[PDB]
Amino acid sequence: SPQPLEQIKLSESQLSGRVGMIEMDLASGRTLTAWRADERFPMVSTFKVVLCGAVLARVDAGDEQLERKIHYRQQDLVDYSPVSEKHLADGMTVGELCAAAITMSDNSAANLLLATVGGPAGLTAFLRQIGDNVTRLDRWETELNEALPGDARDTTTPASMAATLRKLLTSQRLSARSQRQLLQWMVDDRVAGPLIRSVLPAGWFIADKTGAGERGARGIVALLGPNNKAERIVVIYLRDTPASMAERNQQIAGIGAALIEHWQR
Ligand SMILES: OC[C@H]1O[C@H](O[C@H]2[C@H](O)[C@@H](O)[C@H](OCCCCCCC3CCCCC3)O[C@@H]2CO)[C@H](O)[C@@H](O)[C@@H]1O
Repeated sequence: SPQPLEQIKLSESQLSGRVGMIEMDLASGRTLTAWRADERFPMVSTFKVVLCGAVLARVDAGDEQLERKIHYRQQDLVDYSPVSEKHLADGMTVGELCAAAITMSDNSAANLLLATVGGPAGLTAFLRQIGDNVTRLDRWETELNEALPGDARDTTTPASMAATLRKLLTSQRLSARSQRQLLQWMVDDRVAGPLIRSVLPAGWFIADKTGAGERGARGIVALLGPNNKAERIVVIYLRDTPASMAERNQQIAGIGAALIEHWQR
């Protein structure tokens, strides 16, 4: 594999789309690689990690409990609800809803949680409270994946998202138990985690949340490192590419391969 920046460039050439990428030390926030890091990209399903950070912040303040059972109706369900469609009779706890949203990208689970934090506006207000003045959620699932060209709704930047995930996982804004829970939800991703592990060399840690939307939109927020440690946050977004989902996956994986082959920077 070429150097990380060279591979990122090669990925834009091949996809005919924009890639945005930050690689950041988790413990310190050192930025190692930055490409289009201040440009906007649709968050797609990656927003669900920030969503559950807002939920945890409410838990820490005594305004929410992960145990609290939420009951909902079939009319509340939106497209792709693999866990939530099973619990119309018995409901789901707030914590179960976060696990379904993060580890299965259950869309109805995400909307149920979004309601509890004040909707898209509430989540954006939370972002501002933690010092992210750029990321914005405007819509609910699944309209937030529309990724129209030039539309600022439902976007982040690679630098903002990386700084925000660092803040949620490590800055002690959340309690120790809350930080540990958000991390464990990412470790438990069933959508992409096992697949990523199957192609990672032995010894590499992965935790992640991925997303996809229209017009080629794709995202991953991840923790990655050798020696089974969550050494770095890696955020990669793609937008405005006509490429197959397989090719977008292959290009993201190629960026990961360049990081692995040239880790010591
Ligand atoms: O010398 C480094 C390594 O080089 C290869 O590993 C390859 C591996 O066989 C391939 O499967 C992977 O694909 C990359 C898979 C990455 C998966 C997605 C990464 C995510 C994670 C973080 C967010 C961005 C993307 O690349 C590595 C590095 O070339 C060898 O197979 C392995 O024995 C050796 O230890």
